[PDB]
Amino acid sequence: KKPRQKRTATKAYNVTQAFGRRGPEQTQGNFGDQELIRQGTDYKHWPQIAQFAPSASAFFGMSRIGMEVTPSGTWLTYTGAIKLDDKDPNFKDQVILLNKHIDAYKTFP
Amino acid sequence: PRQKRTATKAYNVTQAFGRRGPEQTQGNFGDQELIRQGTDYKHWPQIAQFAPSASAFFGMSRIGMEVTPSGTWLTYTGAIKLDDKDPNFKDQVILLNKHIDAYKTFP
Ligand SMILES: Nc1nc2c(ncn2[C@@H]2O[C@H](COP(=O)(O)O)[C@@H](O)[C@H]2O)c(=O)[nH]1
Ligand SMILES: Nc1nc2c(ncn2[C@@H]2O[C@H](COP(=O)(O)O)[C@@H](O)[C@H]2O)c(=O)[nH]1
Ligand SMILES: [Cl-]
Ligand SMILES: [Cl-]
Ligand SMILES: [Cl-]
Ligand SMILES: [K+]
Ligand SMILES: [K+]
Ligand SMILES: [K+]
Ligand SMILES: [K+]
Ligand SMILES: [K+]
Repeated sequence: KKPRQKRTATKAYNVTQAFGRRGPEQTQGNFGDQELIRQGTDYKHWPQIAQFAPSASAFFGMSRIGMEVTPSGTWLTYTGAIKLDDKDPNFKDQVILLNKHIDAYKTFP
Repeated sequence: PRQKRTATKAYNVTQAFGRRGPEQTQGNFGDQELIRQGTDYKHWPQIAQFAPSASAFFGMSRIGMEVTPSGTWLTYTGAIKLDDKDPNFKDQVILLNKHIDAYKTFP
């Protein structure tokens, strides 16, 4: 299997198979409701979320990058913020869609 | 949008993503040569090897939303573990460390 950062989740190799379970810890992802976790890029509204992911150039250009070492190895750390356009005609739906998936695991039944 | 921009010799890292610096939403990555070249940089493929796919970006990161006087911001934090079994591991560690906070050494 490809290095983690190059994995593409789909129904056949889903979000928790490729990127681990959702949770509150620093090395855990917190994004994705039950539908997105199970479907990955097969998720119907996936393109509306992917529009906000950065290109390789923007990931290294916009982010604060670091290099940390832990008992498990060497990690490339990254942090940043992407400004949405609150004048985009779909701004209201984009906010609803992102929030729907942000910390969705906290209310899984 | 800014997150889909591609920096090149004609539209460099500073023009596309702002000057490097120490602040929280300020990019700190790139020596003068990478800032000048962007994706045209001699070792750009070795750097792009660490950039996440859209799926890994939303799968690995801690995503949030912050609404302030400047707008609505999608925040992100995470860490990508290097594979110490990758034959390029030594070069990857040296290359990343070279460009992290390189701006501190020049105007
Ligand atoms: N750091 C950062 N600045 C941004 C982003 N989007 C827009 N800006 C800033 O927003 C300001 C207003 O310009 P505009 O948004 O109309 O292009 C600019 O000075 C620009 O740098 C973003 O995602 N990140
Ligand atoms: N959160 C996180 N865990 C990772 C990453 N790469 C590997 N791991 C985890 O690190 C452990 C060691 O696996 P290895 O990749 O060294 O065979 C496993 O628990 C694996 O899931 C990564 O980029 N992020
Ligand atoms: Cl561009
Ligand atoms: Cl190269
Ligand atoms: Cl060098
Ligand atoms: K989970
Ligand atoms: K790119
Ligand atoms: K460290
Ligand atoms: K939408
Ligand atoms: K993808």
